[PDB]
Amino acid sequence: GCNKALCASDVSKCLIQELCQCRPGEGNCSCCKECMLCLGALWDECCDCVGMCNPRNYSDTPPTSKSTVEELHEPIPSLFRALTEGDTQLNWNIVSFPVAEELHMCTVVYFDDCMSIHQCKISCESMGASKYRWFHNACCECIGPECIDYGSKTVKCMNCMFGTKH
Amino acid sequence: GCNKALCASDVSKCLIQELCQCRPGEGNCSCCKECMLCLGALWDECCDCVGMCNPRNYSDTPPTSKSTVEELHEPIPSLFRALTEGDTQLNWNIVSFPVAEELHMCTVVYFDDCMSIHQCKISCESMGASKYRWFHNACCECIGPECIDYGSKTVKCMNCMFGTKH
Repeated sequence: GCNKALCASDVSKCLIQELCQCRPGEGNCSCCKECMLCLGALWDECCDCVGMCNPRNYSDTPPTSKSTVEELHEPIPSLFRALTEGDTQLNWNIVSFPVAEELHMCTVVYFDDCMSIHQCKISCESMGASKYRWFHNACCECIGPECIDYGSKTVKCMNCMFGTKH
Repeated sequence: GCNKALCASDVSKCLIQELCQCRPGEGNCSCCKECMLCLGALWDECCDCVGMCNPRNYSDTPPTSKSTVEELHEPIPSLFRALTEGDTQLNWNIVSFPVAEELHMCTVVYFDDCMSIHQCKISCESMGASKYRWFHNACCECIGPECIDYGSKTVKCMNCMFGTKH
């Protein structure tokens, strides 16, 4: 957790001054601002040592955790509805879920085969979608005109689940 | 706009069949699903030619238009408030705006100097932030515990506005 070699010198220096005596983890941390200033440049690599921040290296960042979202210029909502409602394309997985779940209803299209971001924007753009979300596992999710936000965080698109549990 | 060389053959073929006679741009487009099927693989590169989708190359995608958003594991809201409320760090620009504007109040921290995404996550993580948004101009925006969503789309962080008008 704590990087002892980098932090042992400076981290102890604050402790002698008696800073960083307050745990943010439960309750208010009055000293938190003072503790950060005493650490200075080492706060990023040493806030764990004083308990002010989560341990540095414990989780292996799944690729799905990142997604990149852009809003398409000049959306064409009528097209998006027309291609969604009817017998959908096999390449397309269509999910409608209640709007504001991610935080009437929000409908998104999940492309099957994994694709590059630039293709994903183009494919959504050809669909008239208001927005697209690109998971860093490379799953592509077009966002319908109705949807308030960026749609579901779930990597629900078939034939590219790499980056998900089991 | 239209890529004549790729699309002239196939696009005309649908027109002879009398598909793609309906404009999505105003009103319902009944034929839109049929038009896409007739184009098939060329829909991405040729939907513009039939008017079903926006012209291919007209806008120079600003870097700020993309942003990548991840939700931090194990946020520490007390720390985020403590370092925000008081006399803020010069490196940090603190913006509070009403919550749900982007779609009580949402507070975000805009790092000054432009930084890599991995540093941006770490810097937000040391701050206890629930989430971070990284603009592809490389501006970094930590997201406060209060904020419902991913915070402001604006690239409001000082000393890295590259990717914005004028």
